Amino acid sequence: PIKETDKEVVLTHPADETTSVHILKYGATVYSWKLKSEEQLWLSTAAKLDGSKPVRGGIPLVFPVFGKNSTDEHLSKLPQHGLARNSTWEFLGQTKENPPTVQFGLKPEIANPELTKLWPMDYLLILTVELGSDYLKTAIEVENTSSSKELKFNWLFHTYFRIEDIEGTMVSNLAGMKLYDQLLKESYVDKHPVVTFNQETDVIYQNVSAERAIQIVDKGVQIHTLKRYNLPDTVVWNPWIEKSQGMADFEPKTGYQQMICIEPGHVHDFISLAPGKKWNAYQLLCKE
Ligand SMILES: O=P(O)(O)OC[C@H]1O[C@@H](O)[C@H](O)[C@@H](O)[C@@H]1O
Repeated sequence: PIKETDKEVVLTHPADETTSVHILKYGATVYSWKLKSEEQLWLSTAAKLDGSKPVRGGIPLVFPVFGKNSTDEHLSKLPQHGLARNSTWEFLGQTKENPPTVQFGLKPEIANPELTKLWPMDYLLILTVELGSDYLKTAIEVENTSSSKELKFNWLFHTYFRIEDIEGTMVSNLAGMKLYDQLLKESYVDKHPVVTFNQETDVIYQNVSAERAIQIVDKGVQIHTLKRYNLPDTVVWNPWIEKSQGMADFEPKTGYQQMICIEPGHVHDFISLAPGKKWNAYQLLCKE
């Protein structure tokens, strides 16, 4: 079933109503995904769900710029990670009962007014969210609705996976890939056979295809699998102690121990869309 309220849309799977996903209209932000009652995503207990600022947790949507830009006249005006996660999207309706599937839309006319004035480019976004019995698929389509101007953008899903304990966690299938380390400010190949975590981590992997599933492992158990289409980059991030402490909307302060962000995106360069052209991609979360 699919239920709409003033602030959100909630999907429950017909075969098992304890499998569910909650999507805030603000940012079209998935903030909970339960699989047979078990929460899959990390959400700060102090996250704002009231539209006052981006949600600290779940799956914030990053568009049209990942990070902070300092090279483009207009993109450099936007705050870190763009304006999609700061704007209230329109609920376009349900498209299927089983698996429950819904769509959300964004265009400048309904987006964050302040930020739209800073980056007055035309676009149409449609997010499709499909709740399977054992997966969550979040798909995006971007259309350049301008008749004359090229549309230049990044897209990323800022996925906060819930885990039991970060220091026991490893991430597989990234061995041998090139990354840019945003902390050390250098690029290098990951020569570790798995990724482990004992400090702040903020890295951007390049060249991951639809064929490479990334797995999150704890106690020899594969607790999450991330698949994607058309998102060649993967950001891996954990704020660790100090940064967690400095984020007012991040609670509990030990909460970095129960999350890892593994964020599929197109962020290494900008996508350029000619007038009337479209681009699409998705992230697919599951368990193998
Ligand atoms: O705090 P935000 O804007 O949600 O971004 C989360 C993190 O995003 C990363 O891309 C940045 O490198 C970090 O510095 C930042 O803390």
